[PDB]
Amino acid sequence: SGFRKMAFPSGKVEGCMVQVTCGTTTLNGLWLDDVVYCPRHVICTSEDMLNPNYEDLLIRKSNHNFLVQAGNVQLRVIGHSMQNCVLKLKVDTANPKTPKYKFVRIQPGQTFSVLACYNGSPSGVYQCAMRPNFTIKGSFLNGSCGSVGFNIDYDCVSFCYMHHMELPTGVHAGTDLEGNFYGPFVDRQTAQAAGTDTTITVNVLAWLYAAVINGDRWFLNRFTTTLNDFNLVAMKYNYEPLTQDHVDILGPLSAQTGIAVLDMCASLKELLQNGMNGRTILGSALLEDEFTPFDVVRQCSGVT
Amino acid sequence: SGFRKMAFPSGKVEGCMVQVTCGTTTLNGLWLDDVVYCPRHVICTSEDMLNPNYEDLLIRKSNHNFLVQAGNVQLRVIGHSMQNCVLKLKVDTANPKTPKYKFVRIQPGQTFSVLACYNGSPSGVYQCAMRPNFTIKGSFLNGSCGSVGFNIDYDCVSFCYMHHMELPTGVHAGTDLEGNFYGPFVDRQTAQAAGTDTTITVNVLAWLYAAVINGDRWFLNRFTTTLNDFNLVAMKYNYEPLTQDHVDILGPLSAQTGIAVLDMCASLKELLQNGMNGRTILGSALLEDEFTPFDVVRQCSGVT
Ligand SMILES: O=C(Nc1nncn1C1CC1)[C@@H]1CCOc2ccccc21
Ligand SMILES: O=C(Nc1nncn1C1CC1)[C@@H]1CCOc2ccccc21
Repeated sequence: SGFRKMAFPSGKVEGCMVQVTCGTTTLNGLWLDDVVYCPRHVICTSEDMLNPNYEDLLIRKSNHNFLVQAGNVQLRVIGHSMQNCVLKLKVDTANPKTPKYKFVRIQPGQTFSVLACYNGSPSGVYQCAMRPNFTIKGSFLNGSCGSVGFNIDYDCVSFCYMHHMELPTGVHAGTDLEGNFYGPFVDRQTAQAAGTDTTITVNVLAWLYAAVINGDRWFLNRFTTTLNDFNLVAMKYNYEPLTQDHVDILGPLSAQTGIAVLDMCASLKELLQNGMNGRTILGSALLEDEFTPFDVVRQCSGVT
Repeated sequence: SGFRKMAFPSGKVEGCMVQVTCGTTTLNGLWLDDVVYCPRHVICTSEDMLNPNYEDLLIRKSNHNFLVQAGNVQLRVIGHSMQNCVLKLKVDTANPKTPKYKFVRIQPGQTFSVLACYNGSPSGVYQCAMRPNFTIKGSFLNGSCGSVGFNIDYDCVSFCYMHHMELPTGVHAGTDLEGNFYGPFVDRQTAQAAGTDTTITVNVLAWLYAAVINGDRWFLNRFTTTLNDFNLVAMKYNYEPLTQDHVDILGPLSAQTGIAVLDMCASLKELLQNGMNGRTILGSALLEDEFTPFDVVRQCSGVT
């Protein structure tokens, strides 16, 4: 037993990280097959970032201007193109360590692991969630751009995020592996404020089920509620509305614990209205929302 | 910016995980060079666990009784020995993926990454701290024994923990890689209760410095304190006493932020006495103690 904020094993993704340098700018690239993917802002000077015309800035770059280093060896760039906000650098060597992979665009509320990298080298791995305002709360310093977010289904890595930037509020923004930003963010040094960071209700409920499975049961009460009544309280507390689709997704956890989804909603409603009173749930003093129902089942069943 | 509970990249350790089976029992082993290390309780039936005589149970086991599988290939066991609570299985093939490594015994308060495994296969990675009562609060189900804890210094993995058991309270116990348990725990299905789980003061202070570096400054106050005054409050709150050695260790973080260590102690003293008042620090509603001062510097500087 025990329940931790767990990231996927990062080995398969470490095998893909390379360093990409264009002029004075060094960031990370993701090498899969014979393509290296990286944020297109690698072509910018800090001055260009204020109002960059990427097509125009790219005209001044040739294949030999993109320096790609995998470990201590240089890769030969034989082609380059821009797809949305990412560059795809075609190299002459397929990555021998390329795992089975997919490029997926995730929905808000979905979690993933980030392998934070600097100069093509992994520094650490942590678990993130795509927030309902399409930001992530990561740990990214200068040089971390191009680090990726992913999930793993046994031996297939599904890449869902590439890090591009930090907003003035300290929250993070990035793209899927097709270069499309999550949310309304743009790769420009301009005023960009994030919307409301609501709490991912279905994930909190999943985590309350993990707490029950792992023996923390003090918050269970004698009440029930309805989706409509629960959502009135969820609205007041800046929680995402709970839908019948979320109820269906929590079905397996409801079955495992014998606690009906709406009874768990009533427990959550009381926790919102009354607070924790100085108590903790799975070592947390706040309601955790960065575990999906699938993450809870995965961790509680020991999937590899 | 941003500060996350980050684990080390796990690739180097994934390359070492194997499955070990003895009779009906399957757990994990750590394959380094031509030796596979695993918990000695792999030789026990659930019945033997109540009062096992490991030397006697081991007499009934031969090299061919230890089935070691690395991926989908079987390893040949050419020797076996017991060192404290671990078995060392000599195999005929050195692990080709053996990283540079050390075996270290850590002190309470030190953190490490755990690569949770089942049947020699990695399921996830998370960050732990050796608690002051020599337990860890992990996420370990049946089959996870033999999963290891480690730290990495660039390319050298220092293995510090091997998982052996779960106490009736749901907390975890294990050994260093020489097979010596942390704390007073024994590998026997008997009443073993953990002592007081005090809070690792030096780690909380390090995390308050990370909060200041990452822009969360509301808790900074106009006060200072002394080590003796602070420790009177630390004692009342079940916090570890702060020593001049801890003050020295926090020196670099004090320098980076310009906040004297004793002023940060005074901020912590007020947080203990007054609570958070519904506010958060780095997204937490409790004072986090599973980041060492070295972890804070490492993460805030982007070490790879
Ligand atoms: O935010 C950036 N880098 C970054 N992403 N996460 C952390 N970091 C560094 C800690 C800042 C850079 C800085 C200059 O302005 C822009 C504009 C657009 C895209 C990227 C950037
Ligand atoms: O605790 C154990 N296994 C375990 N370690 N973490 C999680 N788990 C399983 C979730 C229980 C086993 C169970 C039988 O009794 C003993 C006695 C000594 C050593 C190991 C064990």
